[PDB]
Amino acid sequence: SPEFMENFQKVEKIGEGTYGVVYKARNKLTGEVVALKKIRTEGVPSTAIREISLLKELNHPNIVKLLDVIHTENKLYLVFEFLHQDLKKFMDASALTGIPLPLIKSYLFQLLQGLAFCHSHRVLHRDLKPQNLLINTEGAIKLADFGLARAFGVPVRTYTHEVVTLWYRAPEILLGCKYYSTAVDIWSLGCIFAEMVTRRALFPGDSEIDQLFRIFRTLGTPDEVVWPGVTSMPDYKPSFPKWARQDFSKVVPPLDEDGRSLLSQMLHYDPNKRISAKAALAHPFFQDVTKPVPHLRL
Ligand SMILES: O=S(=O)(O)c1cccc2cccc(Nc3ccccc3)c12
Ligand SMILES: O=S(=O)(O)c1cccc2cccc(Nc3ccccc3)c12
Ligand SMILES: O=S(=O)(O)c1cccc2cccc(Nc3ccccc3)c12
Repeated sequence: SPEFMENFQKVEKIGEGTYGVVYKARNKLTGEVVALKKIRTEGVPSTAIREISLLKELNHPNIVKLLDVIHTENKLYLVFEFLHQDLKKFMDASALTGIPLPLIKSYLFQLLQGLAFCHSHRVLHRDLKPQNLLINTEGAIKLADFGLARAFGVPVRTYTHEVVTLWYRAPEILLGCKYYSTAVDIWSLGCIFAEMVTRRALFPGDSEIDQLFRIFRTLGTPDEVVWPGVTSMPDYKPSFPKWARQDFSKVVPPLDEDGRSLLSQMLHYDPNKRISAKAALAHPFFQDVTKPVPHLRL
């Protein structure tokens, strides 16, 4: 202390965070491997600093641990605990068989615990996706690559106007809701739940309107009965096609009534009816939840 970038030997690139590249590095002084995320861009809004401070305050088993923050010439290096496996990579490695239900249950349960914690502390993730959910050898899964309400740094990814971060975006956001809620995270997680089960992304759209239509084609085009206020949302258009809701026996074939009940509550159109992370933890689907260790080729 202080830690200096020169104190770290870079080992290998681990991944591509939305706001910075992440490298596996070794602390030359302690031998401890860590994960370093470099963030590169002037001003930083007061609201920005406050949200970052709130996130930094969080200490939870299911949120990747930030160990230090090193400042150096317009650069910022976030020193995190080292992890190098994520749900996306894991699901792909397990594509020709799928993740075992016990592990699906465990991961979903843990993500809900992490989210419940964030939400009670006024913190939202806003950009949940398989790629940013890190897993370790002992079976934990952790939230990472948090999104941002107000910018200040630099977005290093590309997915933006592409075909990825949109796949998990809540409909209220796509329809132009200015003030959204913690419900947007539950929606993303519900999409991830379906994905772990079917082994395919639930709504892989390529544009905001395409994302909306894919959602509509599956859950039915929402109306005032199902979602009070929907027809007055900023970007709602009466010209939207009207699709009927599909049965979950078709949408997520492998799930039973308990799984379907939980998924339906996580994908409820109305944010005011969508299950909270806290309430989801008490859902019967998690009665037999355990903490299985994943089989990784590490
Ligand atoms: O609050 S810090 O712990 O530094 C921090 C931690 C993690 C991410 C950050 C992103 C942008 C600005 C920061 N703050 C900042 C403040 C002053 C100068 C330069 C950057 C961030
Ligand atoms: O960038 S984040 O995910 O926010 C991240 C945050 C904190 C620690 C990380 C450690 C290794 C890899 C990451 N990223 C990563 C990138 C691409 C794929 C999988 C993981 C880490
Ligand atoms: O990297 S993340 O995995 O999101 C992350 C994970 C855990 C704690 C964090 C604390 C402050 C900032 C982060 N990220 C961040 C980076 C750049 C801009 C704004 C926030 C934190």
